[PDB]
Amino acid sequence: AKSKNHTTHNQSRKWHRNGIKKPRSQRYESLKGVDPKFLRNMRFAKKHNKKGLKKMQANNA
RNA sequence: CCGACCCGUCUUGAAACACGGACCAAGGAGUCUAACACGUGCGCGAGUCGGGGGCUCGCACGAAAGCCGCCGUGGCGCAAUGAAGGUGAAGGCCGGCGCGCUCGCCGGCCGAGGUGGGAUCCCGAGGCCUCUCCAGUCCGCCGAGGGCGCACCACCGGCCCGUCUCGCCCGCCGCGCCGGGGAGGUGGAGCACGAGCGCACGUGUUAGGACCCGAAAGAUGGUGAACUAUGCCUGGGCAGGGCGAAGCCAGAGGAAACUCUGGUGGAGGUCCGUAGCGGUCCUGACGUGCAAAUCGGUCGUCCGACCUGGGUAUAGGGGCGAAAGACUAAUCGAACCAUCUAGUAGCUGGUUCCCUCCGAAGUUUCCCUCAGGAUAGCUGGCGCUCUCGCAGACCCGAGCCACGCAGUUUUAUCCGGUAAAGCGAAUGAUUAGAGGUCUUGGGGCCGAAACGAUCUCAACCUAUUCUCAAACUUUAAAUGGGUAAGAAGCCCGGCUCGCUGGCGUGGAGCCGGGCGUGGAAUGCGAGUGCCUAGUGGGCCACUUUUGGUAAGCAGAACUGGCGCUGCGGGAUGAACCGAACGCCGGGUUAAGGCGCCCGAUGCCGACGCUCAUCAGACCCCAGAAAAGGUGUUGGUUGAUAUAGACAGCAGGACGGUGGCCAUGGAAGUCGGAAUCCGCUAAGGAGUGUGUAACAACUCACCUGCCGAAUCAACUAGCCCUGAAAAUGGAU
RNA sequence: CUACGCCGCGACGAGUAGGAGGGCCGCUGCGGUGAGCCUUGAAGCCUAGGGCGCGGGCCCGGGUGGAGCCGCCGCAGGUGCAGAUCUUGGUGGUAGUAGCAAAUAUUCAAACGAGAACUUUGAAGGCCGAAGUGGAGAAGGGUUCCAUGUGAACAGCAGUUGA
RNA sequence: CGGCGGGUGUUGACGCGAUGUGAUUUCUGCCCAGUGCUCUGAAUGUCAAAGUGAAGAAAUUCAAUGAAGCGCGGGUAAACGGCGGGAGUAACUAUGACUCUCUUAAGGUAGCCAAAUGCCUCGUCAUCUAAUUAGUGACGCGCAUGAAGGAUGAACGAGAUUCCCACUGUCCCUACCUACUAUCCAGCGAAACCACAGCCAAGGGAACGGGCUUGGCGGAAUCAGCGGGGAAAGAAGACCCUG
RNA sequence: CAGGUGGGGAGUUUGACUGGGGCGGUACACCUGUCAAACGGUAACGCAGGUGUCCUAAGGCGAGCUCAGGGAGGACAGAAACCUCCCGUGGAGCAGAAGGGCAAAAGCUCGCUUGAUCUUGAUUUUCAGUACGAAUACAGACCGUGAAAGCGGGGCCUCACGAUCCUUCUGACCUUUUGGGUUUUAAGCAGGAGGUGUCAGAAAAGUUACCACAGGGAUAACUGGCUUGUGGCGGCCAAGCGUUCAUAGCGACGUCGCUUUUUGAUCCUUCGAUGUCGGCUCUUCCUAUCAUUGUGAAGCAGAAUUCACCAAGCGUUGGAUUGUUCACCCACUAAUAGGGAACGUGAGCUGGGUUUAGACCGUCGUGAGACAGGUUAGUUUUACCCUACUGAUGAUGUGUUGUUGCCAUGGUAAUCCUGCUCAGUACGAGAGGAACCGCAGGUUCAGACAUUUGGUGUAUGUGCUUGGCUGAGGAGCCAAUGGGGCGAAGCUACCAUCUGUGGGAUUAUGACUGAACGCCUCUAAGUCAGAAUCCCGCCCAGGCGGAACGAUACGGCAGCGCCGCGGAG
RNA sequence: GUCUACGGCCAUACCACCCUGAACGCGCCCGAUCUCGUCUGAUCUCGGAAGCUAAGCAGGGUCGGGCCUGGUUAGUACUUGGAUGGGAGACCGCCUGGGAAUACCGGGUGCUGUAGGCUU
Ligand SMILES: [Mg+2]
Ligand SMILES: [Mg+2]
Ligand SMILES: [Mg+2]
Ligand SMILES: [Mg+2]
Ligand SMILES: [Mg+2]
Ligand SMILES: [Mg+2]
Ligand SMILES: [Mg+2]
Ligand SMILES: [Mg+2]
Ligand SMILES: [Mg+2]
Ligand SMILES: [Mg+2]
Ligand SMILES: [Mg+2]
Ligand SMILES: [Mg+2]
Ligand SMILES: [Mg+2]
Ligand SMILES: [Mg+2]
Ligand SMILES: [Mg+2]
Ligand SMILES: [Mg+2]
Ligand SMILES: [Mg+2]
Ligand SMILES: [Mg+2]
Ligand SMILES: [Mg+2]
Ligand SMILES: [Mg+2]
Ligand SMILES: [Mg+2]
Ligand SMILES: [Mg+2]
Ligand SMILES: [Mg+2]
Ligand SMILES: [Mg+2]
Ligand SMILES: [Mg+2]
Ligand SMILES: [Mg+2]
Ligand SMILES: [Mg+2]
Ligand SMILES: [Mg+2]
Ligand SMILES: [Mg+2]
Ligand SMILES: [Mg+2]
Ligand SMILES: [Mg+2]
Ligand SMILES: [Mg+2]
Ligand SMILES: [Mg+2]
Ligand SMILES: [Mg+2]
Ligand SMILES: [Mg+2]
Ligand SMILES: [Mg+2]
Ligand SMILES: [Mg+2]
Ligand SMILES: [Mg+2]
Ligand SMILES: [Mg+2]
Ligand SMILES: [Mg+2]
Ligand SMILES: [Mg+2]
Ligand SMILES: [Mg+2]
Ligand SMILES: [Mg+2]
Ligand SMILES: [Mg+2]
Ligand SMILES: [Mg+2]
Ligand SMILES: [Mg+2]
Ligand SMILES: [Mg+2]
Ligand SMILES: [Mg+2]
Ligand SMILES: [Mg+2]
Ligand SMILES: [Mg+2]
Ligand SMILES: [Mg+2]
Ligand SMILES: [Mg+2]
Ligand SMILES: [Mg+2]
Ligand SMILES: [Mg+2]
Ligand SMILES: [Mg+2]
Ligand SMILES: [Mg+2]
Ligand SMILES: [Mg+2]
Ligand SMILES: [Mg+2]
Ligand SMILES: [Mg+2]
Ligand SMILES: [Mg+2]
Ligand SMILES: [Mg+2]
Ligand SMILES: [Mg+2]
Ligand SMILES: [Mg+2]
Ligand SMILES: [Mg+2]
Ligand SMILES: [Mg+2]
Ligand SMILES: [Mg+2]
Ligand SMILES: [Mg+2]
Ligand SMILES: [Mg+2]
Ligand SMILES: [Mg+2]
Ligand SMILES: [Mg+2]
Ligand SMILES: [Mg+2]
Ligand SMILES: [Mg+2]
Ligand SMILES: [Mg+2]
Ligand SMILES: [Mg+2]
Ligand SMILES: [Mg+2]
Ligand SMILES: [Mg+2]
Ligand SMILES: [Mg+2]
Ligand SMILES: [Mg+2]
Ligand SMILES: [Mg+2]
Ligand SMILES: [Mg+2]
Ligand SMILES: [Mg+2]
Ligand SMILES: [Mg+2]
Ligand SMILES: [Mg+2]
Ligand SMILES: [Mg+2]
Ligand SMILES: [Mg+2]
Ligand SMILES: [Mg+2]
Ligand SMILES: [Mg+2]
Ligand SMILES: [Mg+2]
Ligand SMILES: [Mg+2]
Ligand SMILES: [Mg+2]
Ligand SMILES: [Mg+2]
Repeated sequence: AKSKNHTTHNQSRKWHRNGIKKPRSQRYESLKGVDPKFLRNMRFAKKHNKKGLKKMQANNA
């Protein structure tokens, strides 16, 4: 009739059998969720980043 | 000799007083079809596939195999997106004019962009050679650095379809409520130089009998009234007695009315009681029977609603019922037969060869969910992407030493409100005095009179005081949780922006360049994908912990274990202690032991404690408390004593005063208070016994004998009392 | 050096539910193959016989048997049993046991016969006691009726008797 | 199922059909609010299809009209059923003849009772006995009696109960006898049941062992009994829960 | 065809959790504090509570103020009316439960308003990292307020809520409406609403004792096990009672235990079944002893009684009522003690009760039906197996066989009362009133026995007798023992009769001597007495235990014993 | 050495009382025509400059309260890990590491940024 209601016994062992892996950190974290206004200006900056290539190459030279 | 409980099964737990199993032989349970998904093998490959048809002596095989190609119709793939109308996946650079106006017409190129990683490949300064050198003949190896970068991953851009917001243009045989564009967000199972198709095999899920066996039921169509129930037809049957209804006859008594008496008669759902029919009690017999309802005795009725044969009628959700849900062929709260039907089952039982490797869960969320599923977790299988190097034919390295990871520490840096602590800190609770001056405190001895007064109790205030808190708190641990400890870092410049803006401002992005002592310890090779079974009843122990008197109770946290696990020890034992396991030999241990059972103390083991007429004897653990002991052993504190202890024996133990008041006597001793002095060595105006009260004993106080240590109160070891249960018995 | 082979070094080995691999483990049938085996003896069965393998299992000897069978490479299954109050068949212990006890009752002699408690005849003693244990029918049975013969089985002992 | 089909019905209210109660005797009280049943529509509320009218191009929409039924209103309790409270009130208290009220409608009349109906209860009182949770009689604010069923009343009953006489082996308290068994023999010859089996104490253990541990111990093969055990057999518990 | 009626009939349903289920409750969807063990998470029908709403302002801005309370003043005015000053860290208020938060605030009073509006995404919370709900940060419009910075897309924060399908409304000069076109209609796209509270969301009343099936010891009713609140029985302290005096006998306030003979709590075993109350019968065990034996104490003069010790050997009864266990009464008694053994005991019985099916009453229910309410009637099966036990043969071994024996071991048995005498004695003022020895008998029990008395009697012994039968007499028989009187033997009855037993060590206890502790002391060493107990005797059986003794195989080849170390094996 | 305006940290800064304040400043102060608000020019707003440090403010003082920081409390309480340690239990001791809080007793009583003044 009545049964055990809840337990976390053995759960920690189950969690550590395959290890509790941290999230896979890597370069270039995603841009989703960032402020839309700042994001659209960043897109504009990237689009127009091509112009001034001659100036950048002359300065580098 | 040692070890050894009976297997299977469900179960937290089986040798179980849990179920199945007397024995043996043969049979006996995950199959086939279809549809999916993924993996693997094969062929072809932007294709692929003839499976349906046809052609080929119509045929032993051959119902096969071979071929078709204007039989590829068609299926699947090659294009997506939208409800739909419909629409429908190529960018980059280099130039001139419009204003190179976030840009329109073209040119000329290349043909899916870029960043960071990236196996492999390429170049490579410099090194390696011999009998030797100044000077080159040719190829092999190592090699710092640099380059092109597969697949794949992360990110940023771009393209297609839907849908919003904004805004300016363009096109025309239809100038329109027409058509087409652009920018910025956002929705898509998309594009971004295809990977599919067919066949085979495996695994998983599913629909089908669906691993095998199993309901109570439901439906369709039939067979039964030979038993019984009831109606009808036509037959048969029921000793002997008792009571004595109406009708009738006679006699008697009566003034009459009429009454009485004796016969006769033979009624009755009448009585006793055969046969018949039934079936009360013995709760008799029997109870694997004579019998799937019988037998013995005892019983009910026995002229009637009586018993009975045969013939008939009523048939299943129907009949029939003097009614019990009774009876309807040993079947009735819905007969029997066949079929649908191998009905369904979240439930029970079973489920067939060996070895090897890996190896669980009883938890999360949802469910008319609680004996079940889905889901995540735990498992297995298949891989794939990388890292370290592999070394020298034998021999022989010639600061600096892998991508990365972690149930760990260290170094910094945060987080917390438990334990503890606190209440002369807040909020609640709570004890006691003290000191104060006001009051709707009671009031308060003589004060109405100005309580002339000021004594007391309250409340209040002040400074203290005792005790507390899971749902209080100033303070505040231990254990714990997060982050960081570099090349994705640090530092220099430069470019872009429509965001931001006093500003060469801020911020973000991008492009070059330089920095390597690789910036704690320790250990370890990592990353990533697909498919996936079983499980989803748990239980136990230390510690924390809630409810409960408690529980071998119920409920949580942490870790470990049992389940799933054998072995050594605990005599015995799922969980305790040690330790985890291939088959063996030698050595040594753990926990635990070493009188004998029974391996080992058969040591000239050490020091003590302890006697029990219920001794004691080892984690869990299998039994005990308060309170006692002049049993004994230690210890603590105090006290006395050669100015003579303690104990024994022997002396004294006096006056006021028979002290005050209680009285009926209380003289030291029933009592209420007081609590002295003189003689002293000592004497209490009294320790108890005692008396009516006295008296008499005796103490507390001194003295004599005795000559050396003694007394008291505690304390904690072992032992004893406390300590009573049922078959005879358990270190 | 059967490269699906051979060799070397190091570490490791518990296991239910469950997953996977290997099987020169086993059964049946099909395509190949063994110039396979076999009446000078196949399958099957039995065996204090000899062995191999961790094991599933297998080979060989002896006996019996009397006509078919197996190895290897592939293929395909109605392919492996201790259980299911399993299905069918057979067999034990129980066990020479329970039992052959309702309705009073048999005895003597003889015959037949291998054989007599049970048959038949005779003599006794009893019972049913006319609402019968008597004599005849209906339903139902279907040859049980009646003679002769047999002594297998049946008549829960026997039988010379019998439905 | 169906036919103007069929049963009652070869019938006709002294008859068929449907109910309740249950001979005789004696009574059968109050309640029509509820639920039923039934009766008249009295304007009258609601109320389908069809039909009618309007709008519309039509589909369609709207409106009017209003069958039965329900609703409204009467009757009905030998229809189902129900028959409680509260306030005041008599010259001892106490009760309430009397007067009012509330829920609905009426408040349990006549009778009967610790009854086969009463919990408390083994009620209280009388009787019966030495002793009575029994019996009878009586009382009655009766948990929760009661009138087509109440209260009686002869006869009857394989109905339930109590007492008395007689009678007895029911008992004190058992014994003996008979028949058939059982028993033994000749013949014949099953079945149930069966993991293996079968001596105990304690321990631990699924918390009551035949097996295990520690002890006690253990001597072929059997016969007649016996009913302590085998948590004996018989049946997949019928109680309880779940599905 | 339409409407009404329609359990006459059909089909179906009649939640879940749950210290069994039902009744109760909601721990079923949520929120606060605690539990919770200082990150987060964490359970029980854990604790204290709350929720299914309310608000055009209680939403949004801005401005200005300060709240609760207290002190001191002021006509009525007082503890509370209003006015003024001062103190006032919030001790108030913020809609509600609680917690957090808040002072020129988030509170109060005003002014203006509608950001409680139109949109796309992201994120947090529960989480599977699904949804809903709620929430956070942005972005794009359109606004409100303020001088402005700013703030606002509901409420200071933590809760206040809801899928598919369907319906309804709103929006796009939107899409489709099937050969084309127009118009109604319908379908669609996007967003609100109508709701599932069992709150991830079926459309749902009972009863069954006439019942059924698949199961469950996952789960109750009876045993057992853990526990011991409750029940029962004890202990410690001693305020008091006891004329006096705590403790002869008691024991308040407290406090420590034991028992499993009560009742609970739990749910470990059993649901392919462990027969469930009581009585009857019978055995054994416990002691917490009612009586009896031996004792100690007293508020013990005697008698009677009370308390305690060793102690379970022995006994603990006959009846009325009731099914009863209990209970109560009558009567006897030495006493009429309490318990266990699967609440001992159903293949031992009985079946009164509970607890099937029939039936009546009362109450409940519309009804079927229900009722730890009453009443009545209601099938009690099997042993032949194994062991246990009771008896009965046997078996091992001594060469065979017999007689006579011993005793290991096991069992074990006696009990209680009355009368006389002691003795009208001790004691006592008196009334009353014992005991030891001895004697005579009983009760219960045991073991026998049959002379006597009684019972039986099928000696089928002998008379009598009924009905029938053999022709009658005589003699008999049949009637399941025809009936009846008397009856031998045998068996048998407290229904007759006989018999029933000694010692030892000791317990409790009282003592001796005697230290410890120059005293005392039953104790420490050493001694004594001492009992229904214990052991043995007497009595019953006689070991896989012995002893002594006897006889030990032919009238025929036939066996055996002793002697020999005699031999060969 | 100070002040003013705006501040940062937010008591070492707060609170109670007393003393001192030169120069600027900050204030008190005067008034209501305008701006603007009131029951009230008290507040708010505005226009001023006779007087004053009386107050605010600043500095100082108090065996001051508080606050801040040390000591003591105390290696105490508590606690990680361990034992076949003790005890009938309740609980306690030890090993291994960590380690508080009152009461009581000391010291301290704002630091500072920007901009602008005064102080011989
Ligand atoms: Mg569970
Ligand atoms: Mg099972
Ligand atoms: Mg279980
Ligand atoms: Mg088992
Ligand atoms: Mg058991
Ligand atoms: Mg079972
Ligand atoms: Mg069986
Ligand atoms: Mg079987
Ligand atoms: Mg072909
Ligand atoms: Mg085509
Ligand atoms: Mg790349
Ligand atoms: Mg992208
Ligand atoms: Mg799948
Ligand atoms: Mg099947
Ligand atoms: Mg159905
Ligand atoms: Mg018939
Ligand atoms: Mg008659
Ligand atoms: Mg009669
Ligand atoms: Mg019977
Ligand atoms: Mg019935
Ligand atoms: Mg079936
Ligand atoms: Mg649901
Ligand atoms: Mg199960
Ligand atoms: Mg907390
Ligand atoms: Mg605390
Ligand atoms: Mg406090
Ligand atoms: Mg638990
Ligand atoms: Mg398991
Ligand atoms: Mg494991
Ligand atoms: Mg193990
Ligand atoms: Mg062991
Ligand atoms: Mg042990
Ligand atoms: Mg070894
Ligand atoms: Mg040992
Ligand atoms: Mg040894
Ligand atoms: Mg003791
Ligand atoms: Mg293994
Ligand atoms: Mg098969
Ligand atoms: Mg087989
Ligand atoms: Mg078999
Ligand atoms: Mg026999
Ligand atoms: Mg017999
Ligand atoms: Mg006769
Ligand atoms: Mg005849
Ligand atoms: Mg014949
Ligand atoms: Mg025969
Ligand atoms: Mg009638
Ligand atoms: Mg009408
Ligand atoms: Mg009327
Ligand atoms: Mg009345
Ligand atoms: Mg009554
Ligand atoms: Mg009665
Ligand atoms: Mg009686
Ligand atoms: Mg009466
Ligand atoms: Mg009436
Ligand atoms: Mg035993
Ligand atoms: Mg079952
Ligand atoms: Mg069943
Ligand atoms: Mg129905
Ligand atoms: Mg924690
Ligand atoms: Mg926490
Ligand atoms: Mg404000
Ligand atoms: Mg906005
Ligand atoms: Mg739900
Ligand atoms: Mg259980
Ligand atoms: Mg108690
Ligand atoms: Mg007194
Ligand atoms: Mg449990
Ligand atoms: Mg049974
Ligand atoms: Mg069983
Ligand atoms: Mg039994
Ligand atoms: Mg005793
Ligand atoms: Mg019993
Ligand atoms: Mg029995
Ligand atoms: Mg029985
Ligand atoms: Mg009965
Ligand atoms: Mg009944
Ligand atoms: Mg009867
Ligand atoms: Mg026999
Ligand atoms: Mg003896
Ligand atoms: Mg005796
Ligand atoms: Mg005669
Ligand atoms: Mg004669
Ligand atoms: Mg005759
Ligand atoms: Mg006769
Ligand atoms: Mg006689
Ligand atoms: Mg006698
Ligand atoms: Mg003594
Ligand atoms: Mg002596
Ligand atoms: Mg100070
Ligand atoms: Mg420590």
